[PDB]
Amino acid sequence: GGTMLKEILEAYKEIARTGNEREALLRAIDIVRDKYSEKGDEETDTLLHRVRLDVREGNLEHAVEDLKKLVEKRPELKDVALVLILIMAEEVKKLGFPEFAEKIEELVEKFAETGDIKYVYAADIVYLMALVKKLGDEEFVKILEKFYEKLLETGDPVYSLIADVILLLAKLLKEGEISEELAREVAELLEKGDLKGVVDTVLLYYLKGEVSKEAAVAILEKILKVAKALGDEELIKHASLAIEHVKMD
Ligand SMILES: [Zn+2]
Ligand SMILES: [Zn+2]
Repeated sequence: GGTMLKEILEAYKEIARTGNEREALLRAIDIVRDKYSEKGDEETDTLLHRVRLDVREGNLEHAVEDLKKLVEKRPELKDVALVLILIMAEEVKKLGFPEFAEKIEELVEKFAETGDIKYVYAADIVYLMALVKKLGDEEFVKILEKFYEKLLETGDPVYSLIADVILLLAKLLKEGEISEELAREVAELLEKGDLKGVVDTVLLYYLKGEVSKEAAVAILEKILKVAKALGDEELIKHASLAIEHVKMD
């Protein structure tokens, strides 16, 4: 929390002064992995092995994915989160977006001289913007920006989950799954305040015969994940009933 985290960023900056932009990441991953190999944690050392291999090969997206999983299961880890944000910032610059890279860099700077996890989550949303900005959508970036602004003034770890749902909608809107109208309706429902009208809209579109049994369950499980970290038991039951109806019946 402000210590043992600023040294990692300082070393990253020294090894990035050259301009390699890839050996600094590997050195930071090494620094993190040494602190967790000296312990008796064999679940994190192997994960950092895989992450370093992915970064060295060039497949940083898999690294950000599995580091995201790690930081979600265990948010106590703060150097792992710092290296995750560094890899996110490095990957964003490869996608072709220089202003999102600047936003993530300032997020790293504010995370180093603090220790609050509320910035890490914010970085995720910025990262997601890049992804959403690459799939083609432009009207989905604004909702993500609104969530990003609302995270930096509330610090709720439940606003990145809605961004994950929006990313899922953007992904399905491209491949050939659920069409534009449902995407816009669900985005509008997730935007304002509704996580219960989303369930009803998905069910209504499923019964009317406009959504497959796989995309509907994907959206419903994402909504259940959002509703399991909000302290709601009148929406966990609703999501469970909807998943039961769509899945089997
Ligand atoms: Zn993996
Ligand atoms: Zn039925």
